[PDB]
Amino acid sequence: ATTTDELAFTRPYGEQEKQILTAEAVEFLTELVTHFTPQRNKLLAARIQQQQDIDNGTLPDFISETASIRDADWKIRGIPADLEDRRVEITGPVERKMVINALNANVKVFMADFEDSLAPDWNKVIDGQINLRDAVNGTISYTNEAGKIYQLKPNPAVLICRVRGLHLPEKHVTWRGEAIPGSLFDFALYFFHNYQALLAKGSGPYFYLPKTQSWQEAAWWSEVFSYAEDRFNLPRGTIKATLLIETLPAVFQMDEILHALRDHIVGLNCGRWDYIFSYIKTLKNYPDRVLPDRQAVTMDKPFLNAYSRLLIKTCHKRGAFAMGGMAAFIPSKDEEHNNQVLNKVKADKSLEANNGHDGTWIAHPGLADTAMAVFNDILGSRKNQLEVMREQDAPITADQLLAPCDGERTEEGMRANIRVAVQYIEAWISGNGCVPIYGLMEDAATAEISRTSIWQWIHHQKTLSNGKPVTKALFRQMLGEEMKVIASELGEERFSQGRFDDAARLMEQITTSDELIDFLTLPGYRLLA
Ligand SMILES: [Mg+2]
Ligand SMILES: [Mg+2]
Ligand SMILES: [Mg+2]
Repeated sequence: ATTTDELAFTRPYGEQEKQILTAEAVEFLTELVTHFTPQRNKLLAARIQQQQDIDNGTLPDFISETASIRDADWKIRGIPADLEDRRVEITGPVERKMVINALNANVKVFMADFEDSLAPDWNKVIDGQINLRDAVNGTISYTNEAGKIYQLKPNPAVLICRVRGLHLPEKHVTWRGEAIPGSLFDFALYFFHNYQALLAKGSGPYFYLPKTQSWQEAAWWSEVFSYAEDRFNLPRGTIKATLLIETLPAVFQMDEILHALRDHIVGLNCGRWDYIFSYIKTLKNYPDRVLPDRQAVTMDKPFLNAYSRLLIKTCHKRGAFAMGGMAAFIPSKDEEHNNQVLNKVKADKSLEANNGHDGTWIAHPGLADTAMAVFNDILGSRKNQLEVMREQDAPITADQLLAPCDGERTEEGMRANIRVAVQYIEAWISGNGCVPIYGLMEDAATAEISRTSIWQWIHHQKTLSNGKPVTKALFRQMLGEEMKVIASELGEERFSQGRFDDAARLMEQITTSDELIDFLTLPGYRLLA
């Protein structure tokens, strides 16, 4: 095999590739790939070993050797002016109309997503980069078939780019015969095309980093960012990242993550679905760590409330933001029909604000004014809650963070998990990873927790609350039955013309396997061109 330091591209270039994959952009991407891919692969190997140690009976806990970091005073390098107020952020796909609508919403920040809300088709990833460049430059516009034009209002929301996680390949670009990291592809191109214009207008190149498991992964990101800064003669800490704590391993390393990325990091985030998905994956071999219906595993449960409070305390100790989670409801256009949903949003966001979160997430612009009002009321004239130290909280321990919550494993819950996961997967394999299902805007994490919970019940031979043993056979029977329910709900035309056969097959494959696969997106990606 050759010692090549060049990339290969599997797709022929059209107009879009000529815009994004310029000679200079590809030279920069190539440098990042050759400099950082070997270490990325070693990090993925380290994950395998850490998980083996947990499987073999040693539960996660804080790191003893780094006690000196945790018990010293220090803060992050800094937060730029336009990231000092992030009370509401909207998340969404990098599709052109969606980008315009999100930037125009009454929010502080739009997180444009190449990760869980994107089915990463090559054309969609390239189009996404084209759209974000046009958005940064202020020119992005879209005219629909009815002749309505969509353009940016004055003073759009601040833009932040979420990259693919460390496990994901970008299969259309290879180095030494192997797919390059999608993380590097997404980072390199958004950074390269936009850093100059972002900085000139008083903003900067900002990223969201998903699914981190360790401080060493954060250190890798800081090396990538420092390389990019140095390459274009930017001061250290020009690139700013917000990092989701949405894996169980990461909740024990938040302070070390903040330290390893201290030049670049400006906040951490709580979430629900990726985190409990990870809880199950991480504790997959523990018979006493079986979670009940994921629908019942709510943020107020002791282990999740401990996670929230620890994240807030840790972030604020270091002068970093502590972001709350997602309200994914799709409200009616008629306000008279939204009372129940908006009351739920108000209750949930009030809980977060009262706990000390600096901001929170929505998926739909119709929730912006409600979410903003909750934070406006509790913040008063404050921009954020960085001064909320939670010093009165007792220590939070691993036992508390690991304690499975009360609840039932129900047939209704299991069937609902099947319907939601299958409908998500059907949309994803058709190219849409941000999917309205039963009034919620769902991303991949919803399908992940749904299939992983069922896997856990099968693996540990658990009964449902009605006494039925959960088995592969029971799941297969229920799958067939719920496919008929989906068909009735959507109608013959939508169902027959859809990709539900293929979605059910993938769901069956990922749920009934003896081994718990890490991510459904890996086998799913094989179905994309
Ligand atoms: Mg070099
Ligand atoms: Mg450094
Ligand atoms: Mg997530």
